[PDB]
Amino acid sequence: MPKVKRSRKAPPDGWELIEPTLDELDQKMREAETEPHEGKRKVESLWPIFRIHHQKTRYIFDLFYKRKAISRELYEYCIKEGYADKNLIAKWKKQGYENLCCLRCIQTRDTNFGTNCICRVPKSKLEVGRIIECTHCGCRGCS
RNA sequence: GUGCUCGCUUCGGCAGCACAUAUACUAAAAUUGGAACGAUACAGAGAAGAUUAGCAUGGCCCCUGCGCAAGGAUGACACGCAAAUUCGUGAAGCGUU
Ligand SMILES: [Mg+2]
Ligand SMILES: [Mg+2]
Ligand SMILES: [Zn+2]
Ligand SMILES: [Zn+2]
Ligand SMILES: [Zn+2]
Repeated sequence: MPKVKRSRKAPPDGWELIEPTLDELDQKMREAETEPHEGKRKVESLWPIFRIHHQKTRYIFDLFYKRKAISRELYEYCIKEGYADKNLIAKWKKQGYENLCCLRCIQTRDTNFGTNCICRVPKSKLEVGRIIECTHCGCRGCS
């Protein structure tokens, strides 16, 4: 039933209170995963996945660093069991990147010129506010 | 948006400085047009008397095949062929009478 777990050992003792939100988010990700490809779009059908991923990982980032309500061993375990995302967290550590939409939208190779996608640009630089949903994430102005 | 100014300065905002910087055939679309070796239906097989094995040449003809192999009715099509030429036409120049 759960994210059937490879480590075979006991999850530490702070795991049962992060359990319910984690699971419900997981069943949620399964529903957003199954939501089937109607006249929806093709480029826009992966956006919910990056929502829920960012959400999972922002949750565990709260329950470690912002509240200090989890042991670091349980933390690395929740990294290893796919509930968290190592590289999202590792960027979120940086200065300008608090609200990173996903890890790709800063991958410069995915664009022709080797620059980040406009998702990264602050809203002040535009000053015109034409609504932009970044192709990769679907995000609207992460930072 | 995060943070720091022994910032105005309370815990509000505002300020300032630091960091963070530019995706995209933008379309779920909308047109636009050839073909399917499918019926149909016609049509209907090289060489000399007859029945027939092929291997080629040629070129805006292709198909199956990894193929520089092999096959496809000898894969098909090649089917007027022109031409100079035996003697004259005339035309125009250069010299002779
Ligand atoms: Mg042959
Ligand atoms: Mg032939
Ligand atoms: Zn963004
Ligand atoms: Zn983006
Ligand atoms: Zn994004």
